[PDB]
Amino acid sequence: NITVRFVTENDKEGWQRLWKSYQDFYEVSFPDDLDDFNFGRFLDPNIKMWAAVAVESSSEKIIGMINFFNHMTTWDFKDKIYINDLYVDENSRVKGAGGKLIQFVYDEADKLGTPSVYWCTDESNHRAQLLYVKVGYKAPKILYKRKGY
Amino acid sequence: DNITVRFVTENDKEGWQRLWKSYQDFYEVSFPDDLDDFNFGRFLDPNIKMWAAVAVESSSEKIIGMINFFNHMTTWDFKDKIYINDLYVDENSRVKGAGGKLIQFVYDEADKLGTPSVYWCTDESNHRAQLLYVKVGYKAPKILYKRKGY
Amino acid sequence: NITVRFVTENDKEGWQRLWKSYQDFYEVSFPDDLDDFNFGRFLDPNIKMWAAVAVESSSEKIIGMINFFNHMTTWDFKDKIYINDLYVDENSRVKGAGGKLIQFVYDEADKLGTPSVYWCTDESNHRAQLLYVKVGYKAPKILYKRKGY
Amino acid sequence: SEDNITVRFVTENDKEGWQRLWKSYQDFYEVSFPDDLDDFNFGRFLDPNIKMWAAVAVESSSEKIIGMINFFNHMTTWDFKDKIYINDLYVDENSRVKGAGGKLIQFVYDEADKLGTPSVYWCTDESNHRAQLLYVKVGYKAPKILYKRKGY
Ligand SMILES: CC(=O)SCCNC(=O)CCNC(=O)[C@H](O)C(C)(C)COP(=O)(O)OP(=O)(O)OC[C@H]1O[C@@H](n2cnc3c(N)ncnc32)[C@H](O)[C@@H]1OP(=O)(O)O
Ligand SMILES: CC(=O)SCCNC(=O)CCNC(=O)[C@H](O)C(C)(C)COP(=O)(O)OP(=O)(O)OC[C@H]1O[C@@H](n2cnc3c(N)ncnc32)[C@H](O)[C@@H]1OP(=O)(O)O
Ligand SMILES: CC(=O)SCCNC(=O)CCNC(=O)[C@H](O)C(C)(C)COP(=O)(O)OP(=O)(O)OC[C@H]1O[C@@H](n2cnc3c(N)ncnc32)[C@H](O)[C@@H]1OP(=O)(O)O
Ligand SMILES: CC(=O)SCCNC(=O)CCNC(=O)[C@H](O)C(C)(C)COP(=O)(O)OP(=O)(O)OC[C@H]1O[C@@H](n2cnc3c(N)ncnc32)[C@H](O)[C@@H]1OP(=O)(O)O
Repeated sequence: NITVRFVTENDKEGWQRLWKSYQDFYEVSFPDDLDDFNFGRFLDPNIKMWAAVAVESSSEKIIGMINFFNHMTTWDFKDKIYINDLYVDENSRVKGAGGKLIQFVYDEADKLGTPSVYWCTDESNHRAQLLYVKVGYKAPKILYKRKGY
Repeated sequence: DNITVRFVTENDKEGWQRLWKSYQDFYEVSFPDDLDDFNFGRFLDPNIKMWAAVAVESSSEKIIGMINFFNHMTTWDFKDKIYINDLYVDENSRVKGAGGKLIQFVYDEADKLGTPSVYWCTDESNHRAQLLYVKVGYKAPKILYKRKGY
Repeated sequence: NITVRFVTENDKEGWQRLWKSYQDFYEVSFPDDLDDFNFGRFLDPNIKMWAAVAVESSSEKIIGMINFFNHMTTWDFKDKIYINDLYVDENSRVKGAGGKLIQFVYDEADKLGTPSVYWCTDESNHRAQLLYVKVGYKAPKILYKRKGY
Repeated sequence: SEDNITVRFVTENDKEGWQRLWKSYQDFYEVSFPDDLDDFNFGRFLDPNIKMWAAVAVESSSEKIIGMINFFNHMTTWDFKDKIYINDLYVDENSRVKGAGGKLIQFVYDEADKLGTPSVYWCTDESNHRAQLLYVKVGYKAPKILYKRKGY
């Protein structure tokens, strides 16, 4: 089966492999040092930014990642948890990994006293949304960005 | 123009809280009064990256607008970004440029803070607000998902 | 102040005017033959395609236009009415002409036994939706078109 | 291995099967139409003087019906030619992801080409990702919002 747990120093390699695949998916290309910057934050206990990794109990191969972080809110005393990134190996999909990755964050946020978790996806991403409508719900909102950003 | 924007002061509480209450009525929600103090506390604390500004009528120092924003991380960049959480202008003070000035103020401060990436989100039914947002920004092709029950 | 009514032969020039302004708004260009084709169909009683016009009761200034037609549906025995076009004079806006034009269709559709009226609009058209949200409700649906069309 | 499904217009003999799918389609949409409407729709499909049609997806092996697509012709003030609207589309649960859905939409495209009315369109529920997974391949999401009269 599959299990999810926070990344360790040893998981850096498999995480970067998924991080690259993830960038390909989005058709983007981040600076190579941003990888090192992010992992540094996941490991720094004083920075509320984490990363969990899905691993197969048999092969023990890292098959999925989920990067998330904590931030404030004017609408409540408790902070919110935002899942920034989610990615499961194209060959390890539909096995329940994405769901177990999101569920892990739910459980972790509950322990942090910040259960209110949210995230966003591109509207045309129906593959991901098949999973999203099962673990959450589409907010009737529109996102606006500053021109050029 | 007779409308200027500026960060809140301890003396701007009464005005900000009134708009905060009216903002709540607009959203059909109701927050505990203790949250109003916590929010204002974070605004005033220079070491907490949560700010608030007010659109002030220059004729009379009457506060007619409110905008609450805060800084937060991102896995897509080394530097953080700004999220405009709340925006509200008095009914009698609408369509005078206050809304756009409040958003520009955040834009300017974002620039000074070295975190120019500013964003926000409105209800898909709020066309009055979007009439402005479409001029000062652009609609991102994204869908927002929330954890069930939240 | 403002009254709505089905177009007549004498409303041709006043209708073609708003037609062209409506075309400018959408940034498109239809041939002049379509102006005559559509208007022909409006006047022809056999064709279930209509057009109403908002007029200033003071004078006889055509300030508004609304084109609509009847079409089938598999979801009911009763046909539906689709409001294809709607344009109010740029100087006569926020007077209630739009609301009146849509209300007129509702009443005419009811007398036809086809009360189900609907229309679509650009997602970015917040000016029109400020009105639509008052006389209608946004369906939680997404429209798709054939590639190229 | 290869499925091999054939798509064709309904005949009086297809009634029983089409209706079975029509009912499942309603269960999916969580609606309930009177049995009379099923008869009316089929009546219109079979009537050549009424521009409403229905095609059905059949297995090449056994002439078992596994898919359905209901569509019709209507006017438009934006062109001389009319256009086509795919009102319904359903494929049996156990016959999905085998190319049936796409073939049905493609059949409508061809018939639209033959009729002189190539402009085909449809709409789906915003939350219907299973379907849009296919629609994005055969069509494109228009930047439009659908509005209906209150109570309807
Ligand atoms: C980052 C942002 O948040 S948005 C971008 C997210 N990332 C991506 O899109 C990257 C590319 N995609 C992926 O990595 C993956 O497809 C993900 C992460 C979107 C999903 O990961 P997966 O490991 O496949 O998730 P999971 O295993 O839970 O998916 C299976 C679920 O989808 C359902 N599903 C899949 N296909 C279908 C279909 N055709 N019809 C109905 N349900 C379907 C499954 O039935 C299942 O639901 P269930 O677990 O109750 O049975
Ligand atoms: C993230 C957020 O919190 S979402 C919710 C924001 N808050 C609300 O919606 C609360 C209720 N509404 C409000 O408080 C206000 O309507 C706001 C803040 C949304 C806008 O504030 P305002 O002070 O009225 O903004 P502003 O004066 O810039 O609005 C006018 C703008 O809308 C344009 N506009 C076009 N048509 C119209 C119309 N029919 N009515 C109003 N404005 C219109 C104006 O032309 C103008 O652009 P411009 O200044 O370049 O000419
Ligand atoms: C299907 C169609 O083809 S989609 C395209 C329709 N056409 C266009 O978009 C063309 C360009 N626009 C126009 O010609 C017009 O603006 C139209 C047709 C969209 C609307 O026509 P109008 O004559 O202005 O409509 P109407 O007079 O009813 O508009 C006033 C309504 O808008 C509301 N409204 C306008 N600005 C605001 C604002 N800032 N805040 C709240 N409500 C507002 C008014 O309150 C009012 O509602 P009410 O009549 O109950 O008081
Ligand atoms: C207007 C309309 O009526 S709206 C409602 C349409 N009807 C419904 O939703 C009823 C319930 N659903 C159904 O009957 C079916 O699931 C339908 C009609 C939506 C689709 O019918 P199908 O016969 O399965 O379609 P089709 O065979 O083309 O589906 C396969 C396609 O989906 C894609 N797909 C399926 N599951 C996935 C997944 N998990 N990830 C990525 N792509 C996927 C396939 O890649 C494929 O594309 P391809 O053929 O180029 O390889």
